[PDB]
Amino acid sequence: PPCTTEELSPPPGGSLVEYSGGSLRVPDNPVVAFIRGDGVGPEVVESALKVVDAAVKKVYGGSRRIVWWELLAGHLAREKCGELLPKATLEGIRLARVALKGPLETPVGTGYRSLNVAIRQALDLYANIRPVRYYGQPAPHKYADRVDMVIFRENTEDVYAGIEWPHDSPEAARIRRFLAEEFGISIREDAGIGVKPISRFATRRLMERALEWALRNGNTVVTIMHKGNIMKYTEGAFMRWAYEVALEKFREHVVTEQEVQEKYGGVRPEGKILVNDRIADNMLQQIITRPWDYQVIVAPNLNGDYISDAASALVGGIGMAAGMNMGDGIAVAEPVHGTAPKYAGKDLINPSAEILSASLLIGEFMGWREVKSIVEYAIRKAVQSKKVTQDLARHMPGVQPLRTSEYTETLIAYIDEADLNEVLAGKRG
Amino acid sequence: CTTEELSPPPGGSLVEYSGGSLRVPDNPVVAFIRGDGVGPEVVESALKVVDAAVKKVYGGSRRIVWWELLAGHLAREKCGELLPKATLEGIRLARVALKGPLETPVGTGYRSLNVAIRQALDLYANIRPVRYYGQPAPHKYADRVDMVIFRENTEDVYAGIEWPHDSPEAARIRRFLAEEFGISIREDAGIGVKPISRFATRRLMERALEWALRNGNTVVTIMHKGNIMKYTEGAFMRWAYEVALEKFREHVVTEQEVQEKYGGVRPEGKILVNDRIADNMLQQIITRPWDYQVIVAPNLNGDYISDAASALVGGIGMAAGMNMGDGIAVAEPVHGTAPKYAGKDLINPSAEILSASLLIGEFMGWREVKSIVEYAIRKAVQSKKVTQDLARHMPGVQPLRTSEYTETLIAYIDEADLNEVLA
Repeated sequence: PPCTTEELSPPPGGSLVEYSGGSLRVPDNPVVAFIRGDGVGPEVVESALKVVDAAVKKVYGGSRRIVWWELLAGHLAREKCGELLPKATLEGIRLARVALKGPLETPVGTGYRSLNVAIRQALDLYANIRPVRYYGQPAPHKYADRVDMVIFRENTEDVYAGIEWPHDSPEAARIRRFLAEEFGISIREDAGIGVKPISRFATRRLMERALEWALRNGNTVVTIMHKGNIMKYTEGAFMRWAYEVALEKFREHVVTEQEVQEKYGGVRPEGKILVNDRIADNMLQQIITRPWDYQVIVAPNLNGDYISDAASALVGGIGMAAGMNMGDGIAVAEPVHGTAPKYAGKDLINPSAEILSASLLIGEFMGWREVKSIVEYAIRKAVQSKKVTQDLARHMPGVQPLRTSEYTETLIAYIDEADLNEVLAGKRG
Repeated sequence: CTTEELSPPPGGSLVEYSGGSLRVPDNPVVAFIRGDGVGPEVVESALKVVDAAVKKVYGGSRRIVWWELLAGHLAREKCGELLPKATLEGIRLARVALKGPLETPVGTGYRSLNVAIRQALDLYANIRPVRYYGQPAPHKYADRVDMVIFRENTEDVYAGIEWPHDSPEAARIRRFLAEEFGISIREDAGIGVKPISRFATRRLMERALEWALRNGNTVVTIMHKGNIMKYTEGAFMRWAYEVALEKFREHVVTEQEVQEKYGGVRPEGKILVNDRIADNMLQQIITRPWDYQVIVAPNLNGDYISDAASALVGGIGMAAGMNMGDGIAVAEPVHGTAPKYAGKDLINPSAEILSASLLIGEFMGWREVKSIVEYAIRKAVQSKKVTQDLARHMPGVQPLRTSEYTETLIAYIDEADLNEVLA
């Protein structure tokens, strides 16, 4: 693994994924960067590589294969390179355009998971994508099986921009003074102050990727989650700008709820994606009450975070939550969960989240749809056969849980002995 | 319709708040508003169900003097103005009131009339209890959802401080931030301001703690997103803990103290005060409902967590709540006017009823009333005797029009083994 730029060298037998025009060009022997990360990262990452390779080999008869290229970040970069996040790692991802990473440990004294943030910002990975699916595991939601969503979250603005000042700082006092004198606005002297920005530019690019995802996956509904009745010029504007870019650039593929009832017989015109919106609080209540009415959810930073987390709790998949941050022609997949130190190196951790992150990177972003299908099948199969790691064996009395390595081997056996005839029913290209 | 045109009805001995405690007679005056939309109906049902319950649990040594007030459409037709100055001070005097959902005043300067009301009386605490009444729910653990959300309802994102992206005001603050604070905001971005004060946080937390002590709650959880908004949500959390240890030391313990000074188990005689990142909190009421009771949060988070919990127990339509200030409180349902059901004798009145119960049984100390009100509602559910809103989820069950359902609850209240309903 590389510590410097000159050391950057994609492994033998692979070709770089390319981004020309507005499309990703994926060779059959694509170089894909991977970062082991910290805590359970190495374990779950190595599990993901094995499961995906078996998946790739199985569905494409060996004509395709990933050439994994290791890059370093976290404890392994500190140990080998003397630093947590070498420039060479960021340059490497930008070169490969696609990478799988394990969770990273947050440097003491820095802003939350700052390393993930530094990576996302350096590569302009503005879209956070969190799919939430049910794999048959025990869940607290009676309608867990009816939860099949994907959250497209704007990941650069909102209160996450970090614009805020302590209540007793001179800056805050200055801002309070400016607000009263210039706008006659009164804010208590003992109030902390935060600023919430939402832009047309960030909203449009996010909505566009979401609409493209919908077309790619054949989704029939895209929902804008916002609290526009309270925050009119931030969240309301977000909703407004998202609707606009939809009609402006996807006019022939979309229809709003208004147009559905108005211009049509209140019925769905086939081939058209319904683009609607829901006030955030109502949205939370509806995924709980009628999850089947929702598929793709578009939201600004904070609402996106809350809605995807709640959804994962409903399907019993908090620990299996997969994710990916995408920019233009570039993406980095990673599980939602952290480094889980209490399980690090014990061969006990559930690798599903990291595996599904890989599946998300290769099956969706890279287009190898069949890979995703065979992977989700193997997982759903393992859960049904109760061949799972201890976290899932919680609601399975009598079940002898599997170690990480054994769960990996179990998924690979389901992949190899799988009947593609039906497993790949209506998905190909 | 005016300040002088209204006066306390005969027999009512106005509820009075003095010193550090409320004081209510046995014939108190409790203001009330029919509101509008399905309001009139629901408020009606609430009135009778309450009295019935009141006469049953107290034999007859107690009664409420319902003093009517106007707001909404039934004030626009008699007073000319939606919210008459009387209806407000008529509440400030009564100290306690019940109301239906008012209509959104199109063309005015307010989001809703409830805002003007709460702002006028300084009802800074939005209290939403969430309980399961046996109805069909999406949550496998609906029955384990028994919480009350104390939501700061005057600050945060709800203060309405924001500016359109293309407004000259936006441009001024944008240039002000970049120049004096090196902060650059995109020219095409709307800008909102989020304020969280020590003052507002403290009084909300104190009200929550007193509520816990008064009602025997053993857990008070602070919901915040302090890892992202350190100076607003994070400060909110720090200030909540701060006033807890400062004015309720003897009655509370932190999770850290539980671990270091106890075998990792909460001392039974003390209230556990802990905190949960907003995301974790949303997940936890879904995964471990039974580990939470009283939830304290800023305006937005409080709105979200209470709304989610209500959906879990299948009680979206019957979510009750009240706004409380210093010695004064106005209770009402969360749901709106729902015009599509106005005057059609169909809307579920449980929310309005549960609001009165929250007002009389909780705020006014008449606990017995709450006990029997909930007993009846749960009895109705465990008998398929409910309005259409819930019937649609019960195979074969016939929708008992609002009126029918109202009588059923009262019928259950009259005939009841009070000696066992209470324990």
